Amino acid sequence: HHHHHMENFVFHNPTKIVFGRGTIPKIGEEIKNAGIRKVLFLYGGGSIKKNGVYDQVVDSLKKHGIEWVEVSGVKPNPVLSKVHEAVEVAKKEKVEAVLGVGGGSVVDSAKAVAAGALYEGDIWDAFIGKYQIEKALPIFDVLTISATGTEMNGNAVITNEKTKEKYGVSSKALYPKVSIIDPSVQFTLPKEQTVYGAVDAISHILEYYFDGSSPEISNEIAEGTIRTIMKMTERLIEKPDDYEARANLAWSATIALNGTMAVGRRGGEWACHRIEHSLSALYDIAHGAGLAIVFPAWMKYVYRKNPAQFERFAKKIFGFEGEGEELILKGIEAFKNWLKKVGAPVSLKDAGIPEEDIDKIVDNVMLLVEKNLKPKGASLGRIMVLEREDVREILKLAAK
Amino acid sequence: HHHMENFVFHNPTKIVFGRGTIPKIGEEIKNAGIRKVLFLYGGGSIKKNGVYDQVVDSLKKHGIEWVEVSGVKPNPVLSKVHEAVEVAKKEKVEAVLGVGGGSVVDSAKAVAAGALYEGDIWDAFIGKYQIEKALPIFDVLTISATGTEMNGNAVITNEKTKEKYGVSSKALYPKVSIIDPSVQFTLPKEQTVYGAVDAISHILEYYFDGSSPEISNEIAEGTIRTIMKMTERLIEKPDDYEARANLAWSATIALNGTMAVGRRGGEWACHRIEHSLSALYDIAHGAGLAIVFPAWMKYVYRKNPAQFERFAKKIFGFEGEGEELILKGIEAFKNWLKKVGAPVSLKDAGIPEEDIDKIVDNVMLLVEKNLKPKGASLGRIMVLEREDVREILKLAAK
Ligand SMILES: NC(=O)c1ccc[n+]([C@@H]2O[C@H](COP(=O)([O-])OP(=O)(O)OC[C@H]3O[C@@H](n4cnc5c(N)ncnc54)[C@H](OP(=O)(O)O)[C@@H]3O)[C@@H](O)[C@H]2O)c1
Ligand SMILES: NC(=O)c1ccc[n+]([C@@H]2O[C@H](COP(=O)([O-])OP(=O)(O)OC[C@H]3O[C@@H](n4cnc5c(N)ncnc54)[C@H](OP(=O)(O)O)[C@@H]3O)[C@@H](O)[C@H]2O)c1
Ligand SMILES: [Fe+3]
Ligand SMILES: [Fe+3]
Repeated sequence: HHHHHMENFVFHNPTKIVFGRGTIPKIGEEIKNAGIRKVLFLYGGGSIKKNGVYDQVVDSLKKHGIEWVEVSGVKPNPVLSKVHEAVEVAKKEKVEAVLGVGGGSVVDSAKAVAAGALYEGDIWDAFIGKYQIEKALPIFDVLTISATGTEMNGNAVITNEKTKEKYGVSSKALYPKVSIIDPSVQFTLPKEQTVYGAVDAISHILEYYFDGSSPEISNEIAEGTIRTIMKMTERLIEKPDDYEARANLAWSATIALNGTMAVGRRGGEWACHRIEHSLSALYDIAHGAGLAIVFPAWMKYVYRKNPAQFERFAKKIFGFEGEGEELILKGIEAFKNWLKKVGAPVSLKDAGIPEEDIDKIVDNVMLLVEKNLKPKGASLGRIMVLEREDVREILKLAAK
Repeated sequence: HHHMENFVFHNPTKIVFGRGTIPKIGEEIKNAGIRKVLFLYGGGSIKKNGVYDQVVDSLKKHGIEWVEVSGVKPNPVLSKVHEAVEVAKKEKVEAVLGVGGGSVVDSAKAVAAGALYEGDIWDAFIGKYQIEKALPIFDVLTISATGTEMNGNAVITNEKTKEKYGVSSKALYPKVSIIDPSVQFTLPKEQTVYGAVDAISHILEYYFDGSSPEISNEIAEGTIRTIMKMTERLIEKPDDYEARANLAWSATIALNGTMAVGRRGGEWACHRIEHSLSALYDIAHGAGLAIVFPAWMKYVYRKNPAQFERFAKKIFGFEGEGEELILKGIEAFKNWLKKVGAPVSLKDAGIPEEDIDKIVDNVMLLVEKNLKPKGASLGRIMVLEREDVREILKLAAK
């Protein structure tokens, strides 16, 4: 048998990363050197003004002769109305690029605005298979929360509040030109956000790790990165201004979804993520919080379809020795327990979502499959494609 | 400590990897807007193993016109680069397509630069010209070792001066590199092994540079352990595709920037000493590293003891502490290299101990002519003087 095949792949990631303390003043230099004179400066709720990130950025833009217009108020699960608002500004002000300053919600919004600025229609079309994004304005970002790896990929997730649809799109045109990551600006993050961001980065790795593939080099890199994220999370809970922890976690989040973990694999599973979108769409919970609930339940539901990799998970992430269903369940339980330790919800009840809502959540998941996945030939899950009834059982596993 | 150093990461090269991918070469060239290329290659292995025919068929299919220059040598020489630069210019090629190993891809990089330079491209290797622009470079890689397929480096030997020098430039990053690991099945065992030693050595030049960030250590250690496992498999079964594929990607990430993140720029003493061995005796790059690296480790470990402890625990699974552990790990590394057939002394390579002073002279020249113009020095956790280089070579002699 041949369960460790390294799949054919194409790898291409042109994004420039500028990383470390004191790097944010380079943002104006990067934009100037990229030949850009006028940007839309997009941001969230003004944590960036409060922590001095805004003044570092503005001082750099002013120093390097960059003109800008601001749009603020991007929300943590970003919404389409705000993208619409910003697209109108970008078009009316003739901006040459979009500069997102904030967390994943801002950088995803920046991508969606960069695409929409070059599209005649409603950019929501791209999230429901009615428009393939081939071109976008250049995107620059100053990242202030490490979680999603959006700073170094072509993905964006937006919620249409009108329809309660939280959907993703992926395009080469949405890779940032330059992303600046100063991990020290993360010292002020709430503990819960730090942890949710770690859970997200781990989950991105696991979506690939569990896709049925098992190349040796990819397993090694995945495992090393998971172990690093876990260690750093624990440090950050105790000491939120531990720079090396922030820095290690930041880069691990970046590589989790920059193409690194995809190499040699089968494209990833993505069932947990797509299920979680419906929780965030319906309840506005943190992405990472939803994943802490769904992932362990999914793992318990599916492991017989990929047992050797669940055994390797137990051995390589947690150091257990053994074989079979016992070892598999030991590893899944340790994962659930670690999530609980660091304070993440591991049930719907932990998050205040009642059991009697399950069927409503399942309806939302199924709509996502029809409207977001089917148009691009995607399906829910890979090692096991999940039908309505499978989604219901997983949520019932995660209910209490 | 375990500080994660500030860094800039940028690697725009596209990789197309796997079985049956070489037919994409003409498509990639076409899609890049290019019609006429210089097809550069080595000593003829590609004509005996089907690669030449795959490339030519793809170029024909996609309307790509080409001129050829062959004869690139395993330690590539400046005279052949000169020949190819003249053909490039005379024939108005729009890109350079290197099909072969690292010697060929490095030569393609040098030719792509020299094609746009009025002078002798050797200037770039001695600090007299800054390569800011070069023709587009494409490559079909047939041996995994150097990672040249996904970086901006090139090393060329000026035969007239016995100087084997490196250059790095953003302009030398390939546009597209195609890696079909299955074409490596025909490699002699020695070349497979020298390739693996070079990949491991790239990782270690970063691993031992004084820095020790957790994420960078983990990625390095997992990559080295994989290379070692796959090398052993390939010595027994050269047509083990998964072993070739895993080794291929490991060698790519070893020097594409992945190992540099959060570190201090790398040590590079072993590489730069080795270049003198290859300049003077024409030995394989990786063979020389097998000789120099263990000696260098034995010489310098007191300057970075904690990382040498970690090397022993993480690569070999040894337990304990301090110098006993450090020495166990270094000896295990040397013995592994010996096990897989690499030379681990100058004697193993047919190099006389009496020649150490002539080798040292060449190393010192490299320092004056290649390193100092670019503000670089021989070593980092210990800068190496003439005497230190001599002591390292003595430790490597037998
Ligand atoms: N594109 C992708 O690769 C991808 C993949 C998976 C998930 N996602 C998406 O990304 C979004 C999640 O983004 P995220 O996890 O990065 O977090 P986020 O939603 O952007 O931010 C969460 C919270 O953190 C705060 N914050 C950010 N930086 C801070 C700082 N340094 N100090 C103190 N507070 C700070 C924000 O407040 P302020 O507004 O005041 O700054 C906000 O309330 C979700 O919509 C998810 O679906 C994208
Ligand atoms: N740029 C960088 O990142 C960097 C870094 C370190 C070292 N280097 C340099 O790279 C060079 C070494 O390159 P390399 O290790 O890749 O080896 P190479 O010198 O390009 O090739 C070594 C031998 O392998 C043969 N060969 C290649 N592919 C084959 C195949 N698939 N089947 C059978 N034989 C095959 C060649 O024969 P044919 O000629 O007949 O094809 C040649 O004799 C040195 O000059 C070294 O200094 C570069
Ligand atoms: Fe996510
Ligand atoms: Fe090398």
